[PDB]
Amino acid sequence: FHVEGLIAIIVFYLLILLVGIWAAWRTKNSGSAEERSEAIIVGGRDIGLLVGGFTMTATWVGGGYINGTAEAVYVPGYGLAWAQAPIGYSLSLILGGLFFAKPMRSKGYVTMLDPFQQIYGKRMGGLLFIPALMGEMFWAAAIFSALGATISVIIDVDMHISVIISALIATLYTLVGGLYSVAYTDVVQLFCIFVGLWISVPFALSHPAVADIGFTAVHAKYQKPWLGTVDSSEVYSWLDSFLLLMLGGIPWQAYFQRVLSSSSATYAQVLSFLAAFGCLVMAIPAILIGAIGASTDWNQTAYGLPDPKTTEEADMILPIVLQYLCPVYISFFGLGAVSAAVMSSADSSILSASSMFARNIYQLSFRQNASDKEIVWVMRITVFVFGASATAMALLTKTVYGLWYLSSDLVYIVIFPQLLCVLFVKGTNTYGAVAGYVSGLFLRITGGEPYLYLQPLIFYPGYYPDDNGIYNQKFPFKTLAMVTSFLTNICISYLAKYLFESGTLPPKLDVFDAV
Amino acid sequence: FHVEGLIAIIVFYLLILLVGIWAAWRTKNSGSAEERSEAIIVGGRDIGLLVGGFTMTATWVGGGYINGTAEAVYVPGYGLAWAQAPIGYSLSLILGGLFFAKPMRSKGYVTMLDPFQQIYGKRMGGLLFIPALMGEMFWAAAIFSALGATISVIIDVDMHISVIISALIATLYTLVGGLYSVAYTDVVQLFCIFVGLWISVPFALSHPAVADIGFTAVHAKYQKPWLGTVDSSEVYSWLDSFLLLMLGGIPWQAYFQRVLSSSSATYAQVLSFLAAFGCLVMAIPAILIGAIGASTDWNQTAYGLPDPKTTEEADMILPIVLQYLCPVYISFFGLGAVSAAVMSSADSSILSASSMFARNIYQLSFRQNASDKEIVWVMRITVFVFGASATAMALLTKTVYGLWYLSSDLVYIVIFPQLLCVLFVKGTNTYGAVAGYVSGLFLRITGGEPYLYLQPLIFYPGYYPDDNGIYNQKFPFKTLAMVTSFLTNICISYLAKYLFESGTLPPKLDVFDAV
Ligand SMILES: CCCCCCCCCCC(CCCCCCCCCC)(CO[C@@H]1O[C@H](CO)[C@@H](O[C@H]2O[C@H](CO)[C@@H](O)[C@H](O)[C@H]2O)[C@H](O)[C@H]1O)CO[C@@H]1O[C@H](CO)[C@@H](O[C@H]2O[C@H](CO)[C@@H](O)[C@H](O)[C@H]2O)[C@H](O)[C@H]1O
Ligand SMILES: CCCCCCCCCCC(CCCCCCCCCC)(CO[C@@H]1O[C@H](CO)[C@@H](O[C@H]2O[C@H](CO)[C@@H](O)[C@H](O)[C@H]2O)[C@H](O)[C@H]1O)CO[C@@H]1O[C@H](CO)[C@@H](O[C@H]2O[C@H](CO)[C@@H](O)[C@H](O)[C@H]2O)[C@H](O)[C@H]1O
Ligand SMILES: *[C@@H]1O[C@H](CO)[C@@H](O[C@@H]2O[C@H](CO)[C@@H](O[C@@H]3O[C@H](CO)[C@@H](O)[C@H](O)[C@@H]3O)[C@H](O)[C@H]2NC(C)=O)[C@H](O)[C@H]1NC(C)=O
Ligand SMILES: *[C@@H]1O[C@H](CO)[C@@H](O[C@@H]2O[C@H](CO)[C@@H](O[C@@H]3O[C@H](CO)[C@@H](O)[C@H](O)[C@@H]3O)[C@H](O)[C@H]2NC(C)=O)[C@H](O)[C@H]1NC(C)=O
Ligand SMILES: CC(C)CCC[C@@H](C)[C@H]1CC[C@H]2[C@@H]3CC=C4C[C@@H](OC(=O)CCC(=O)O)CC[C@]4(C)[C@H]3CC[C@]12C
Ligand SMILES: CC(C)CCC[C@@H](C)[C@H]1CC[C@H]2[C@@H]3CC=C4C[C@@H](OC(=O)CCC(=O)O)CC[C@]4(C)[C@H]3CC[C@]12C
Ligand SMILES: C[N+]1(C)CCO[C@@](O)(c2ccc(-c3ccc([C@@]4(O)C[N+](C)(C)CCO4)cc3)cc2)C1
Ligand SMILES: C[N+]1(C)CCO[C@@](O)(c2ccc(-c3ccc([C@@]4(O)C[N+](C)(C)CCO4)cc3)cc2)C1
Repeated sequence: FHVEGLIAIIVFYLLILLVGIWAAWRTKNSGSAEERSEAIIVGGRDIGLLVGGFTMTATWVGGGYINGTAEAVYVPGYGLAWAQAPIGYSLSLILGGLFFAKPMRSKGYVTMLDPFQQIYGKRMGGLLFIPALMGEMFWAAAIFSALGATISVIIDVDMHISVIISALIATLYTLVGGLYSVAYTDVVQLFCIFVGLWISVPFALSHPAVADIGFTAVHAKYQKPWLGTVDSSEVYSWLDSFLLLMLGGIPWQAYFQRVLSSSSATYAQVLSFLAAFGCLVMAIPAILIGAIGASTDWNQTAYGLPDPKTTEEADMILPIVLQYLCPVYISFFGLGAVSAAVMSSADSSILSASSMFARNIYQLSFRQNASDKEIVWVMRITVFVFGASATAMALLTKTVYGLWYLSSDLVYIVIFPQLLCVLFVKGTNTYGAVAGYVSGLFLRITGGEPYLYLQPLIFYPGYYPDDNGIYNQKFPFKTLAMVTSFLTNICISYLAKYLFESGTLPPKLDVFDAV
Repeated sequence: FHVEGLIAIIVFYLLILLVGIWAAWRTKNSGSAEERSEAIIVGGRDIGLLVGGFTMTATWVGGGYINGTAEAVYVPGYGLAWAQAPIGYSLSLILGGLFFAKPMRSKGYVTMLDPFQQIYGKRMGGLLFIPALMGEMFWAAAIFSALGATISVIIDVDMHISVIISALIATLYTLVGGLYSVAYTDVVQLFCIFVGLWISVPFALSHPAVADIGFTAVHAKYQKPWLGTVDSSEVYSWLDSFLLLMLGGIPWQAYFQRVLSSSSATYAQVLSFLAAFGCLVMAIPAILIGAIGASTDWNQTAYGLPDPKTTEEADMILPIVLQYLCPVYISFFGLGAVSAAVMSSADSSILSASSMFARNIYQLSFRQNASDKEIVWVMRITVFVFGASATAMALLTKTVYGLWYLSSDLVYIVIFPQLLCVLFVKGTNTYGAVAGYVSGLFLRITGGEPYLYLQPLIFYPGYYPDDNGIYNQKFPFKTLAMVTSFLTNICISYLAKYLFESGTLPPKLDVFDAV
């Protein structure tokens, strides 16, 4: 059982819990006494540059970002060219810092939905809250499932117990404390994941069993080369994936909660670049470990004859190299690193979802008149209930990954064009917003779901048949949908504004405010 | 001749020159119009945290810090344990940030010597200026010589031409601009050295000729192991070297010019830690390259049979691996990295020396009444003349390295105890300062000079005979001298204060101000 590993894990958990408790103690004079909700939600709009950069780049890298890259590098047929997580995340952060998040700090805003609830109606603000909430919960569930799998592989510990303990730790953090506590925990977690991941590269590379990883990047050894060039017949799919990972990670409440906490705007502008650099630095060891796993031969290690690819467990290729190609005291460090990244991403996501709901649904839509104590108690109970819901989804269900992918898709397709319209273009009244949202949502769900083999419905050129024969798509409908939403929103909003201006349609049926 | 390399070098030089010119253009409204000297010297006391950290950690790493570490790792009999540059620099920065540089920013100060000229007399302020000036010039000369050797090895270019061009570039930077221009150049130079050094590690490691670098760390292959454990009979020397590199890099005008430019004190406090982290990150590839050079066999590479150790050119072990174990387009990148680090350290040192002199010797000691234009012209001519002097010393002399070591020693032994006394303890009048400085200086020069085989004079236990038979020392006299200076300064200052207080010695002979 290696009781030393369990003791180290529990004392590390207690140490980060003590850090969170100290942060909660420190967070007692943030602002005056009648803005407790706003204070706990946005940290009092006062953090340092380094602390913000560290907490944000710890938020983005959360274990799934490591495992997906490692698996994509390792699994034959994907290669390195199909592991678009590093470049996608880095360029998404760079684009966000360049274009967005400067106006967000320019105005006095609390969450992502505040501009939306200000421009459109309260109904529209409550309606756009569903996709982002679903995406954040699904992401947290997937991250928790990945952590459970890693724990179960590393030590003979039940997945349920590990995920329950880690999630309870996350709720005990983000319930007793808010943004301050979560950022102070993420600062330590960043260093934990760095010292864990970057220290296991020389250990694995110098293994006698492993071959020359440079020879396999252009030649074949035990399998197809791990570089993985993309064929010309699938360039559209690669561009679609790049666009999704480039423009679908920017309209996330985790990003906007951290930008709307710096004392100024240039602080957040350079925070984005620091986060991108940290994301690249974190992605490098994952790529290296994936390459090591791809360019090594089993039947000489403690694993045995059947490779991970045949046994269909390549989703956890990282904690398999970290276990069978490194000593025990390096394996425990890497497990701690993965757990710390998972905890950081999970707590950040759950706090962002709670911050979105317990304000933009409760005090601006349902109870416009409520005491600060009531709202803070709603805050504290909402963090717990949403964490419990994410835990139940992660533990009692097995289709979490595909649902998470679909939820991220939906978040991108819905929020990003609407965020672009509300932040950059003028006009963009709710009359066109409803039509754009409906069109994008229905076009995406009719675009085809190939993971859960649910329904292809509308056929697009390419007609790719999977194992079940369900027709898969090739056209970039995942981004055609976003562009369709953008143009239809602009056109319909301007048409409504022009028709109202000319008086051709009677103002009697003006349901919303566009006169 | 590889004209592509020369073209790349000259266009890189022109690019950084354009960056410096743009910085000089930007630095035109720093403060009001009657503080031109103070503005050009301390950057207007307004820089960002990231810019300050980057410029400072680029200042510390300057090519010599790389070559010395690589040579110490490579040369047999030294090993890794005797390469105390990384830990020494990092802990010096950490100690500085913790203890010093908070009071420096607390008071309104311009250079290191301002507290000294304020507490002691103008004569004492002018007297302590000599050692730091000599140390900075000697360091710049050594760095320039190292760059010349690297250029001469990489390309068939005369050393004189390369050092002249690089030094002229440095003067053209720090003459047209001050702290702002030097920091804006160092920011780009940091990224240049990073992308140069850290990109040549996988290229050299994957060489067919090189052996397993992990096997040679505890075993012997072609030579003694490159780890290099320190014998128990030389522990005192190791502790002496560690103390020198730990407490002798803190009282340097390069450090205090960069701390006395941030808008606050916590900015500099965390700037020190950022600099230490950057220094460690820069030191890692140097250690790796030294290990690669130590654990590789010639007679299979383009070099030939005689190893660098036998030919006695191990001082440039880094640009030898970078040349014969990497392709041409990686060798040029590494050469650019080394040149950028050299330029950063040289320009920082020359600007610090000019800032010290042209203020604390000229406007507070000689011409108390002078126009701002006169002082700025003195600034601009002093930068050029000191750069030319450093260039002449680096080019026309061959004993630069040992003189630089002795100058750093002297700077440590003299400044650091006096800085400690003036910054921390009370009393410490000039009456004891004179005695402490004289005692430390004479004790150090009588402690023995083993490099230039000049004079051992006073014998200390150990009686180590070198090739010439000159007795070398073992006792930690290099730190005994500093502790002797500290205690004698404290004791003599307090004795003078007590004697003045009691009236036992008549106040007629009170030369200085201690009544
Ligand atoms: C500046 C930055 C880089 C610095 C380091 C550069 C060099 C890296 C060296 C890597 C290194 C140390 C680990 C990393 C330390 C440094 C971490 C630094 C982190 C921070 C940067 C890898 O050695 C490690 O341990 C095992 C070897 O010991 C090896 O395999 C083992 O464990 C697997 C898992 O449990 C598992 O499959 C199985 O048990 C093994 O297969 C592991 O895969 C490996 O991780 C080198 O160790 C060298 O490897 C030698 C065999 O080549 C090894 O045996 C040699 O000596 C023996 C007598 O001592 C002698 O009897 C042997 O005959 C001789 O061969 C020695 O240990 C050592 O000489
Ligand atoms: C992080 C940013 C930087 C990344 C840089 C990545 C590229 C680095 C260079 C690529 C590289 C490292 C791979 C590293 C993997 C991990 C990378 C990612 C890590 C981070 C995620 C692998 O290159 C592989 O090496 C093979 C040999 O092992 C070689 O030949 C194989 O395929 C052939 C058909 O193509 C086939 O005919 C052949 O039979 C195969 O054997 C191929 O080039 C290739 O397969 C090293 O190769 C570089 O070039 C030379 C060999 O080409 C190598 O030696 C040569 O040049 C010396 C100097 O001039 C000089 O002595 C000699 O001319 C010669 O000895 C260099 O020393 C090395 O530097
Ligand atoms: C992959 O794993 C297989 C496991 O079967 C390795 O097979 C090895 O084959 C050699 C050659 O026959 C065996 O050596 C001799 O085997 C006999 C039994 O037939 C034994 O009595 C002798 O004492 C001697 O060991 C070897 O045992 C066998 N390995 C094992 C574990 O039994 C094979 O080499 C591996 N590598 C590949 C296929 O690349
Ligand atoms: C270190 O360098 C020496 C260079 O002399 C290497 O010596 C090599 O020795 C082999 C074995 O004799 C030579 O192979 C044969 O040499 C004869 C000449 O005696 C030649 O006519 C044959 O065609 C064949 O090449 C080899 O040439 C020779 N190397 C050279 C460059 O001449 C030695 O192997 C190297 N490595 C060590 C000592 O570990
Ligand atoms: C996260 C990714 C998208 C960006 C950061 C990593 C890349 C900059 C690295 C990762 C792996 C590297 C590759 C690994 C191996 C090789 C083979 C190497 O050798 C050959 O192709 C054979 C000919 C030769 O040796 O020159 C050339 C560099 C290349 C393509 C490397 C180019 C740079 C790559 C793509
Ligand atoms: C700049 C320095 C002072 C600090 C940063 C680098 C060190 C943390 C690294 C550099 C080289 C490393 C060493 C390189 C090789 C080895 C051999 C390695 O294997 C053995 O000693 C044999 C037994 C075994 O394999 O466990 C153990 C780790 C060790 C000492 C490493 C320990 C960590 C070291 C000292
Ligand atoms: C080939 N697979 C293994 C199957 C699915 O396609 C993939 O290429 C893929 C595509 C997108 C993702 C993805 C993951 C997370 C997110 C996310 O919502 C998560 N964050 C919010 C954490 C940051 C980025 O946005 C978006 C896209 C993951 C895997 C990976
Ligand atoms: C064994 N050798 C090769 C011979 C001399 O002893 C060494 O260990 C050694 C000792 C100290 C140094 C040293 C170099 C620079 C400095 C410096 O003045 C330079 N900076 C101001 C740049 C930072 C540190 O302080 C101090 C000590 C260099 C080499 C190296």
